[PDB]
Amino acid sequence: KVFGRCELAAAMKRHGLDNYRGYSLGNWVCAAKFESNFNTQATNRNTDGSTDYGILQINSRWWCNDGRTPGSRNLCNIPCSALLSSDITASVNCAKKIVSDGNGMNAWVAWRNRCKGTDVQAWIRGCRL
Ligand SMILES: [Cl-]
Ligand SMILES: [Cl-]
Ligand SMILES: [Cl-]
Ligand SMILES: [Cl-]
Ligand SMILES: [Cl-]
Ligand SMILES: [Cl-]
Ligand SMILES: [Cl-]
Ligand SMILES: [Cl-]
Ligand SMILES: [Cl-]
Ligand SMILES: [Cl-]
Ligand SMILES: [Cl-]
Ligand SMILES: [Cl-]
Ligand SMILES: [Cl-]
Ligand SMILES: [Cl-]
Ligand SMILES: [Cl-]
Ligand SMILES: [Cl-]
Ligand SMILES: [Cl-]
Ligand code: NA
Repeated sequence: KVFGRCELAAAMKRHGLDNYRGYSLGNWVCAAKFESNFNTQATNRNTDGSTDYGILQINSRWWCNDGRTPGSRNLCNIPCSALLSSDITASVNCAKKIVSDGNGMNAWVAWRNRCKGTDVQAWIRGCRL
């Protein structure tokens, strides 16, 4: 599924991500924009052999099982394929665990490099929310 910007904002809010761990909704929309361009089916292979999955590019080294990441964990207790669904529930629930792991949204390097310190509210501006 490729979400629209305001569509994704609304779905994230429906699932309780708005202001989760203190991160306003625009932070989450910005992260999704640069991780996946709002495409739930996004995947990307890392040099280490892990893979990132879904709208928030959640990595198989720690967070989900794909059967092909030696030595990895599955802390969200899900197949990585669940993170590619048109329904963002699994991605949101796993992101809540990730952002609670101590480093906040710095867990997403693209958030740190492209969203942190910017006008992230622009990502939700104009949306009926
Ligand atoms: Cl939209
Ligand atoms: Cl956009
Ligand atoms: Cl429901
Ligand atoms: Cl918010
Ligand atoms: Cl915001
Ligand atoms: Cl996703
Ligand atoms: Cl990670
Ligand atoms: Cl497992
Ligand atoms: Cl497996
Ligand atoms: Cl594995
Ligand atoms: Cl493979
Ligand atoms: Cl595990
Ligand atoms: Cl599994
Ligand atoms: Cl959804
Ligand atoms: Cl879930
Ligand atoms: Cl924080
Ligand atoms: Cl700031
Ligand atoms: Na894994």
